[PDB]
Amino acid sequence: NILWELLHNMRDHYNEVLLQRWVHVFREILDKEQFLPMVVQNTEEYECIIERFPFHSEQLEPKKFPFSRMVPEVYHQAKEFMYACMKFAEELTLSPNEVAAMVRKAANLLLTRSFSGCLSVVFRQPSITLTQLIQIIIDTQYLEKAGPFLDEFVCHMTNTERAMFHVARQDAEKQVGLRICSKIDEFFELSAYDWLPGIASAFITDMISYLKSTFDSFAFKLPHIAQAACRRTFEHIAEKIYSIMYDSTGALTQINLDLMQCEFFAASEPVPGLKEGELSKYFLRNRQLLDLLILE
Repeated sequence: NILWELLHNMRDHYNEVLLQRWVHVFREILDKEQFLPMVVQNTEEYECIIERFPFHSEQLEPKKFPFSRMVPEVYHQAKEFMYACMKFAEELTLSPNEVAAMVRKAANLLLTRSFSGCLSVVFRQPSITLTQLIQIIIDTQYLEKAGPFLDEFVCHMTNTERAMFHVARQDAEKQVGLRICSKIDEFFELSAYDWLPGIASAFITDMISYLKSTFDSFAFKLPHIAQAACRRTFEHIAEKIYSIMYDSTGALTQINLDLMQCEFFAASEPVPGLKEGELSKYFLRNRQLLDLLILE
């Protein structure tokens, strides 16, 4: 059916125009504001935000709003889209409940698919630092919480009676882990075991500091994602160390001091909410092998 395939293409195109529009607001916010939380001290700005995006107030005094400019911008764009659709559906002479039904479904499918496609494309970017990614994750949570006002908008506009920006708590973890793991891989590039005190390798120690300092920055905000990235973090460290042994007494006791540092770390509660030797078991096999290596 040529007419059906034609409708299909129009939809794919519309989705594409939306997806590429979402991507454009992301590049801009990364370039102009480096994806940082919106901070302001001037009512003629605070409300300038409160009006563009429905957010439960505060009164007190960087770091102001929990979210970056992407949130109001995206919310606004979704709103303009819904408006367009109702206006258009009304021209096709549909009744108010038919416009509210149409819009609510066609719009929440297009916005949902197109924003999802955007997120997918933006996570693939190296320009996106780990801090910015966490920002994007919480940003989408605030948009998620604004979902209701959007539905009300349709109800009000049409004078009608009563998972769009969601980020898979699973793809968020993968994206977070990859960055934490690649950063981990860089520290391991500073390993010189085949070369030349009873202390740990400076790279293990700095990695641990970076890890402690990285987990603290977003664990209180994204607890479950943090707990997840942490499990993946230690798993990956466990494998980098194993890969090391897989390739001169003084060097054998350097790997030992390095694994101990990682073992202490695992046993120090880097992130609240796994608490019992969960992280530690990632190093058992390595500790067993190492010990079996030292007995030679």
